[PDB]
Amino acid sequence: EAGITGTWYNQLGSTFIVTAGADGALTGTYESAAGKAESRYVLTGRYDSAPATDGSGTALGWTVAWKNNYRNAHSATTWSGQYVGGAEARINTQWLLTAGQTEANGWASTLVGHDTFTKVKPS
Amino acid sequence: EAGITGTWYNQLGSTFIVTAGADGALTGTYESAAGKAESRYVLTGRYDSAPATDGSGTALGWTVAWKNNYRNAHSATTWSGQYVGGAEARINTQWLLTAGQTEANGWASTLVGHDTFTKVKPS
Amino acid sequence: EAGITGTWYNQLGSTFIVTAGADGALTGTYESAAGKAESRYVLTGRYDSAPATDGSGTALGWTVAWKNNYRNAHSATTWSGQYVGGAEARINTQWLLTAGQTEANGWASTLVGHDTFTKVKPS
Amino acid sequence: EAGITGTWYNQLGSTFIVTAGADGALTGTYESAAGKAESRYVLTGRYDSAPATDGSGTALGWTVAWKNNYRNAHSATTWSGQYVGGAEARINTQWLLTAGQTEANGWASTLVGHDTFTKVKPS
Ligand SMILES: O=C(CCCC[C@@H]1SC[C@@H]2NC(=O)N[C@@H]21)NC1CCN(c2ccncc2)CC1
Ligand SMILES: O=C(CCCC[C@@H]1SC[C@@H]2NC(=O)N[C@@H]21)NC1CCN(c2ccncc2)CC1
Ligand SMILES: O=C(CCCC[C@@H]1SC[C@@H]2NC(=O)N[C@@H]21)NC1CCN(c2ccncc2)CC1
Ligand SMILES: O=C(CCCC[C@@H]1SC[C@@H]2NC(=O)N[C@@H]21)NC1CCN(c2ccncc2)CC1
Repeated sequence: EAGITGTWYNQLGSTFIVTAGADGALTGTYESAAGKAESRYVLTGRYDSAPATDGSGTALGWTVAWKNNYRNAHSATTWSGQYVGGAEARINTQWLLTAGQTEANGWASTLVGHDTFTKVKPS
Repeated sequence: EAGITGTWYNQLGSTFIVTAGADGALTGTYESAAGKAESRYVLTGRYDSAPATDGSGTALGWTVAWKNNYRNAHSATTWSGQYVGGAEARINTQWLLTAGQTEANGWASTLVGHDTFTKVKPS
Repeated sequence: EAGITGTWYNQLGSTFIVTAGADGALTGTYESAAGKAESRYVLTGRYDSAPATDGSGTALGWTVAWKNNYRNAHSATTWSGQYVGGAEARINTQWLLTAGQTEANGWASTLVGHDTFTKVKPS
Repeated sequence: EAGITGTWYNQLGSTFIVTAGADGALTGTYESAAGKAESRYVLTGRYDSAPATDGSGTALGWTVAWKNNYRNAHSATTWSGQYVGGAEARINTQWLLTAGQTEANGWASTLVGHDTFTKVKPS
């Protein structure tokens, strides 16, 4: 009933596969079409399992650490956003991507951006 | 060996209790001293379980959805940052806090900020 | 030659009117179609007046304080982004919107988002 | 009366020299102690010249493009924040630093961070 479980695609062509559990959990895999990434990475997150009923979206977030058996990019992305249902359902997000840095370079550790996920792929 | 498992406190006085699993998982609870929050909330996230050895920090992230048995603030925060070890260990983060909004208000859904966690409480 | 001077429209329908001076200055007016805003506000900013020639965009930023003769929303937005030329020229930005807050509420002062500007209006 | 005009120092040791004009303008120079920066750069911005009187801070923002006669880092930073007066006056900010990138790399153009400015230097 949450509308979230399934496969989602962003504007870069990345693939977000997620299960929204009854307890508020998000689990799944992420495959990025961009950056220092190859194949699937574990993700986990949380969502509001009792959202408002006034047309507001459903708040959520998740994390990927960019380490798997094929690569380690010494970094992690978190996406914070909301699911907005309907015939053209979307998950609208903004993200923070932190790379490990020495203390001297810590000020320059974190990229910010935004991803829009839909249930069908962009062309 | 990761240095992450345990209790951490930020500059607001919030309490972050986390277990860093051997597989890269973060699990635990978060108690915020600020905002529309009461008692403990579930968190989950990920960290780089094989960080660089050049003095760089360990990248990580986690999510809290602000729903428990006592409150629902129809929102979720993700923290993205890194752990920096030593005698004054820290987790330096930046966060995104998305609230569910109607489509018309979506542009105004997301707060950004920064939290510094240490192993002893601020005064 | 910079391609920046003129009128630009974002996805909300806001109107950004700017002059890019030879010295790196941006001046102009901003009219927001969203939020606590009415009519035109002063803006000022800066851009890279000698960008790279490898196809990279031109970095820039500007600020609006949301006070004019008709409203005061006790807030300011900064947009940071780049101009990307061509037949479908764009200014791709991300923004930070800070509202004045008491010290206790300072953690919740700042919204983040993203605006895409084009030379013709969205429909 | 605004409290803003003068010299300010952040936690990196950078020096922000600003004049707050009666019309809401900020002008001055910025010297960064970090990154691809040498000597002083022009800045310009805006502030709320009629802030609330309830103890809330004064909203403001400014931009530096990282080009002067000595360097060009093909980038620009905007700081968005507020001035909080008193015996230990501060300007609390968050910033976005966009670097020119090709279209393919645009997703990775923008760093985010936070700077705290005070009227005396850190040690
Ligand atoms: O490229 C990756 C890992 C893959 C990220 C993919 C990103 S996630 C948000 C966006 N949405 C997607 O679907 N895909 C992209 N990691 C880097 C990034 C840049 N890095 C630094 C280093 C130093 N300072 C700052 C940044 C080094 C490590
Ligand atoms: O207050 C909370 C839940 C608790 C958040 C606590 C935050 S997490 C980052 C920081 N670090 C901490 O340790 N504690 C704080 N949620 C709101 C926030 C403001 N909300 C909106 C609504 C509409 N538009 C924008 C924002 C409504 C819901
Ligand atoms: O609405 C405005 C002024 C107009 C902003 C228009 C925005 S600029 C980025 C975006 N692009 C546009 O073209 N238009 C929009 N200001 C508020 C916002 C919310 N405010 C708070 C208060 C307390 N905490 C957090 C936030 C109160 C003051
Ligand atoms: O280093 C500078 C210019 C000086 C910035 C100084 C910064 S301003 C916020 C902070 N507060 C200060 O007082 N000082 C620092 N510019 C870069 C940054 C990293 N760059 C990229 C490239 C590609 N992708 C992402 C990022 C390349 C250009």
